[PDB]
Amino acid sequence: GHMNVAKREFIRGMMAHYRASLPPPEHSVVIHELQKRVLDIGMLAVNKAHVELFGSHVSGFCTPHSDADISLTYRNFSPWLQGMERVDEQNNKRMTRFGKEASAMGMEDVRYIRARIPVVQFTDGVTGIHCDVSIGNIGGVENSKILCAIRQVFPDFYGAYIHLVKAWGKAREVIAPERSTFNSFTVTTMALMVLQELGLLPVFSKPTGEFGELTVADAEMLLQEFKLPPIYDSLHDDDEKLGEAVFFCLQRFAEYYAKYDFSAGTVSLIHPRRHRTVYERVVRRHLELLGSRKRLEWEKHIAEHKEDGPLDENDFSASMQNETTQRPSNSPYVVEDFVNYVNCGRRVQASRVRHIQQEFNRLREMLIDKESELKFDEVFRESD
Ligand SMILES: O=c1ccn([C@@H]2O[C@H](COP(=O)(O)OP(=O)(O)OP(=O)(O)O)[C@@H](O)[C@H]2O)c(=O)[nH]1
Repeated sequence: GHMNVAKREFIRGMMAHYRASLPPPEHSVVIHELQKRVLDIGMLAVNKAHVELFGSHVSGFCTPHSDADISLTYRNFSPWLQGMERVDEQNNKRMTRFGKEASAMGMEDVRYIRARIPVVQFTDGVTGIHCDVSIGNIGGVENSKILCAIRQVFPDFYGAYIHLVKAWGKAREVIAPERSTFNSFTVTTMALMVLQELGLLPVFSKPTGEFGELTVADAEMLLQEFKLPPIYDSLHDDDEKLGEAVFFCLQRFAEYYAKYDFSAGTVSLIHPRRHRTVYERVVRRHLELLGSRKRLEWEKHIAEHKEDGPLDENDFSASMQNETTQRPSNSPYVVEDFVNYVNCGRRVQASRVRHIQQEFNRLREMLIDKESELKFDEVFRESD
């Protein structure tokens, strides 16, 4: 009798889902030990092995089950050489030995994937966590650190919001990279852009990177100073109150992307709503800078390894083409990675747009229009 309580229960259920997903107290020790295990494998396969984690276990937007992204570097590694045939060949020799050593040390389901960009995938033989190892994923490491810094501002606020977006995204196949929809990183970035638009995160409008990209120190510096509205100071000890703030943000998120004009606009944390064509210009500038430095490093390698010379213009051209095809401004979605201007949304196929748009429609309808009918198990119902 005017006694509907759907919204209250939905907020309660969603904050409980968040709380249930959080890694236990000792999880940082678990992940640290995982890093050491992988380093042990690394030290067998390559000289001066160095292992960096990235992805959600670094950002902190994770569950204890979240997979692990790992970046392997070595003596005289250069981020600028990947693409050069001879060095790609060498990186394959490193990953081939890495895969064998990982099997020997007791990693399960080890799969070495031979390619110009080689990767080794496996299930950790201690935790069961799925691991992805690649050489010198410098962008990955850097953007994960920025995301970590963002979360640090108010971990449970940003944490719950992102968690629920992802949980929804996965259930509804909006986050399904193998089905040609979004990956988690791309939707995370999207969700954060809404927070920026709401004044709940600063805009990173001053990238100072050598190639015009946003750096970790750029981000940390802005966030150090950033203030949330004063009300947020009373939300740290009560999930009913905090859940009202996260609920409002989820509403805004759903509505934002059910309505966002992607024909004109991109998603960016550096410049929210920046036009596709301006992103194009930024990309073109970025690629000139990248190309100059790339060629310079290719020459430096050849000077030290003459039998790999002379510089192969065809291969160098192909490498630059690969940089270009990573940053298209005309794909169904353009979601900008702030550390390298890569379009991380580029793989989403035109035929998938309907499903993505429809799921955002459904989410908006449920969170806003049919608020009185809210049921957590319905909103986050697994697709099919
Ligand atoms: O398009 C991409 C995808 C991924 N990445 C880089 O790889 C990392 C992992 O990419 P994921 O999409 O797995 O991000 P995640 O760890 O936040 O997702 P969950 O596993 O929790 O579902 C990200 O943190 C980013 O550094 C990109 O740079 N671009």
